[PDB]
Amino acid sequence: QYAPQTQSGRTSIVHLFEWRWVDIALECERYLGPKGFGGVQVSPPNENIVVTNPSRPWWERYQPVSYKLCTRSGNENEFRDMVTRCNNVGVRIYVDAVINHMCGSGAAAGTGTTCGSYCNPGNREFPAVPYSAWDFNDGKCKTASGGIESYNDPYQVRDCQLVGLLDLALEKDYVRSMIADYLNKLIDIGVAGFRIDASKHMWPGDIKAVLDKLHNLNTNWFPAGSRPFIFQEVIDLGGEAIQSSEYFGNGRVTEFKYGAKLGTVVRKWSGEKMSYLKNWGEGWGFMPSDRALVFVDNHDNQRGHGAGGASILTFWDARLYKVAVGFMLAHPYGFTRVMSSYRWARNFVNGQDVNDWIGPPNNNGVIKEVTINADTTCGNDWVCEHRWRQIRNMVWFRNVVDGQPFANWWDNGSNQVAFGRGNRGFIVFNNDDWQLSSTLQTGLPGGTYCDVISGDKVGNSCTGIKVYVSSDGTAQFSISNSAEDPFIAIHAESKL
Ligand SMILES: OC[C@H]1O[C@@H]2O[C@H]3[C@H](O)[C@@H](O)[C@@H](O[C@H]4[C@H](O)[C@@H](O)[C@@H](O[C@H]5[C@H](O)[C@@H](O)[C@@H](O[C@H]6[C@H](O)[C@@H](O)[C@@H](O[C@H]7[C@H](O)[C@@H](O)[C@@H](O[C@H]1[C@H](O)[C@H]2O)O[C@@H]7CO)O[C@@H]6CO)O[C@@H]5CO)O[C@@H]4CO)O[C@@H]3CO
Ligand SMILES: OC[C@H]1O[C@@H]2O[C@H]3[C@H](O)[C@@H](O)[C@@H](O[C@H]4[C@H](O)[C@@H](O)[C@@H](O[C@H]5[C@H](O)[C@@H](O)[C@@H](O[C@H]6[C@H](O)[C@@H](O)[C@@H](O[C@H]7[C@H](O)[C@@H](O)[C@@H](O[C@H]1[C@H](O)[C@H]2O)O[C@@H]7CO)O[C@@H]6CO)O[C@@H]5CO)O[C@@H]4CO)O[C@@H]3CO
Ligand SMILES: OC[C@H]1O[C@@H]2O[C@H]3[C@H](O)[C@@H](O)[C@@H](O[C@H]4[C@H](O)[C@@H](O)[C@@H](O[C@H]5[C@H](O)[C@@H](O)[C@@H](O[C@H]6[C@H](O)[C@@H](O)[C@@H](O[C@H]7[C@H](O)[C@@H](O)[C@@H](O[C@H]1[C@H](O)[C@H]2O)O[C@@H]7CO)O[C@@H]6CO)O[C@@H]5CO)O[C@@H]4CO)O[C@@H]3CO
Ligand SMILES: [Ca+2]
Ligand SMILES: [Cl-]
Repeated sequence: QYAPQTQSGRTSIVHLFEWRWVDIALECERYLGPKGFGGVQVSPPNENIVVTNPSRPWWERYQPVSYKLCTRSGNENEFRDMVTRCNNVGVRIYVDAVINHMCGSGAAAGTGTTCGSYCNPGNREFPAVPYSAWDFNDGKCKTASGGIESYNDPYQVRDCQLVGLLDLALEKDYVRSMIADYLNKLIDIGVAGFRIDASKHMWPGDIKAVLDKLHNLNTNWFPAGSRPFIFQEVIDLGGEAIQSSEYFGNGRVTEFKYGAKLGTVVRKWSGEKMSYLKNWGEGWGFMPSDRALVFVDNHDNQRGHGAGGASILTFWDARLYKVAVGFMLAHPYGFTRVMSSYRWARNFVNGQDVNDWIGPPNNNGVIKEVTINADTTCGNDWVCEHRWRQIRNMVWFRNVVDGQPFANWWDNGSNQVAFGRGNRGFIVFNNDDWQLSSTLQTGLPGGTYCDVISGDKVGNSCTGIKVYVSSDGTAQFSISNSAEDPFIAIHAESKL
């Protein structure tokens, strides 16, 4: 449940948010496999309701109507093809499992659904599963509105409707079994694990009873007896009634404190500074490393009013975002997920983006293909952060240094910091408003190394900055505060 089941030596996954299955299959072969990525988190592959007010938002995909594999990302054949092809080049697929609820209680009855299934939300009828009224928690929720009125009461949080979504009676074996049958179909197809959506809104015990029904992973790609990787979405920034430790028995948990705090530090808000990161990880009150799934932003909080609020760093804030993603990927804490986004027209009204609903790039509702430019960037308003040099090389950095201890920390008492990973990697940051120019101990063997932030090692040369390390492990690092990327990283595989 805790082991990611990636190929040996691969240490991150990427959220290819709202990508079509055919484009993910191609990306696995032409890019993710060759560049050392461990796997992909995909958008929910099961049938959802069609929302027309507003027009096809991203979040319609968190409103299930059946477990048929039929969505705007593609159909069941295309999903299978993607899983097979990705696994065949060593890139695992992790599914976003939406299991707490079905669609909105206020939605109209009919067949406005991604595969044409019928449903009647008002009467709690979902004949394509099938579910009926007694498979929901309406009788169990004690609030007058039927919704969550206080997050201080763990019963309401779990038994009542999250933003009006019909809440499944997860205590019942019939419901646990219908969900297990869906997840087991995906496992047998070749999926490696699951994100469990909205885990805060289910009882840890109910989740566990579903997980105990799951198959071992498919032996065409995994060793016999392998269990699916499980990571649960629980938002707990501390001082809440529900704690992320309640879920540790089932698998890993999203550590949302990580991006919220790192965002604040890198922006230098609330008196925070990078020198405080010396004891990052458990030292900051975070969950144990072997239970954590970490990330700078996710698909919800990149829109600026989720967990972390305005502190969250995203691709819109590109320069600081790269700094935060770089720090994350170099630091040993947690298992890392990299975000991959699309661009939308932000429209702020009272510090609130009123266009935060906008769905992926589309022609009249049909998701646009991911086009690849000659310079390796993406077209059609797909951002492709995972293709940015600074991000892809730090993904490789994490592979190269896997297993090596945190070492050789240095700071200037303010916002210049450095550290290494054993004798295989070293990274240096300048987030201060003045020049960094210092000779630091790197822990690496003497030689000339390419900086993998400003360039690449190509043949026997570097395309960006070169760092000469003395026989005693020291090197000079010079970084201006006006550098495009105010950080440098070198590792064992970037040595000439
Ligand atoms: O009246 C025009 C409208 O008619 C039809 O909408 C149906 C819809 O198909 C039904 O399912 C139902 O809608 C329910 C929702 O199911 C329920 O969730 C809730 O909706 C709230 C929304 O969730 C929330 O986003 C907000 O909606 C805003 C919306 O974001 C704006 O974009 C704007 O919506 C306009 C649409 O963009 C436009 O296409 C058209 O919509 C048609 C729709 O295509 C058709 O299927 O006009 C609307 C209105 O300008 O404004 C809305 C409203 O502020 O808030 C809503 C409401 O709380 O509740 C609704 C109502 O039951 O019923 C409608 C028919 O009323
Ligand atoms: O496909 C959905 C569902 O649709 C229909 O259910 C209707 C039904 O037509 C109506 O008669 C009425 O329900 C009746 C029952 O007919 C009657 O038996 C009794 O309910 C009791 C049951 O005898 C008892 O077993 C229990 O039902 C369990 C059931 O054993 C579980 O399997 C699970 O039910 C699921 C079914 O397995 C599944 O096939 C389908 O059911 C059809 C059904 O065939 C069809 O007639 O879905 C349901 C869940 O979606 O859980 C239930 C709940 O425990 O419940 C009681 C024992 O106290 O009396 C009711 C009168 O309400 O209305 C339903 C619509 O809800
Ligand atoms: O149609 C359903 C729903 O779909 C979409 O919800 C998205 C949303 O865009 C994401 O931001 C996220 O929602 C998070 C919240 O960020 C998080 O805070 C929490 O939700 C709590 C709210 O923070 C809190 O304010 C309160 O919500 C009230 C809410 O103020 C009321 O307006 C009412 O909700 C209605 C919405 O106004 C209406 O638009 C629609 O909901 C959409 C939503 O617009 C859309 O973005 O219908 C509901 C009808 O009730 O009531 C609730 C009180 O229940 O408390 C909630 C907790 O209930 O958690 C959510 C979940 O992640 O993700 C969802 C997609 O799931
Ligand atoms: Ca629930
Ligand atoms: Cl998440």
